[PDB]
Amino acid sequence: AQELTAMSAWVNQDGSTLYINSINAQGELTGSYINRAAGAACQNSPYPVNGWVFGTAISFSTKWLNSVESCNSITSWSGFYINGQGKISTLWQLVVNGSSSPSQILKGQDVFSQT
Amino acid sequence: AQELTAMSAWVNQDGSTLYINSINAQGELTGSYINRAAGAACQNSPYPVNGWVFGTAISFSTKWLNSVESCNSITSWSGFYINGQGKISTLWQLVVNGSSSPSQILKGQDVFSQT
Ligand SMILES: O=C(O)CCCC[C@@H]1SC[C@@H]2NC(=O)N[C@@H]21
Ligand SMILES: O=C(O)CCCC[C@@H]1SC[C@@H]2NC(=O)N[C@@H]21
Repeated sequence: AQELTAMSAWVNQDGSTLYINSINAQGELTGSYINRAAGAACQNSPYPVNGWVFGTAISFSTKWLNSVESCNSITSWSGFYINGQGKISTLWQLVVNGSSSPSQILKGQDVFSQT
Repeated sequence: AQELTAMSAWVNQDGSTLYINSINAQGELTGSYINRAAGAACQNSPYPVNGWVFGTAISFSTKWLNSVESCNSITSWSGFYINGQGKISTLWQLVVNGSSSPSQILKGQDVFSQT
């Protein structure tokens, strides 16, 4: 099973990839995200990711701005690792610049499998 | 009104403080969090924070490990800035190491005011 390690790649049910680049001694995470969810904006280019790992708990977040496309928004995922196949089961929140109410924060669920 | 700037402090309804230390040119955030919610664990000591800012959108997350106390968990906040008083209205998710179901991810709402 792939575990939560530096240079690990994870794909969700919609085909999006999280790449974890580094996890430091304190568990701080860097990486990048490529969105491929059918019909979504900001697809097919890398967006920087930061976050934390604590054992099997993981959080990661991306700002949807790069040289290719801006979605004026930020997603945060909270989740946990489960295993002979590694997966990360998450809940996510997406907040958009210019929001007026927490009711406008989109929520969903993503399950990522090792690759 | 205090706005989303480096070296800004924000207090929620439960008395916890977010301190934003830096926001870089790309909007990546560093800071620290001190929890003071009545009855909570990991109170009264600083926990490192990372995250993103995009205009008025903000995400930030902390791993609850420091030299004083470990809570084996990570919180992520997603929210937005509103204003003559600055506030950040957020939804948060708390995930614990060793979780087996997304139903175990605690959710809540925090509203932070400038100080
Ligand atoms: O629409 C936006 O504001 C930017 C793209 C958001 C894509 C989201 S993030 C949560 C979910 N998981 C994915 O892999 N894609 C969508
Ligand atoms: O119990 C834990 O696992 C660690 C402390 C969690 C404190 C939470 S984070 C969400 C909410 N906002 C606060 O200021 N404190 C609680």
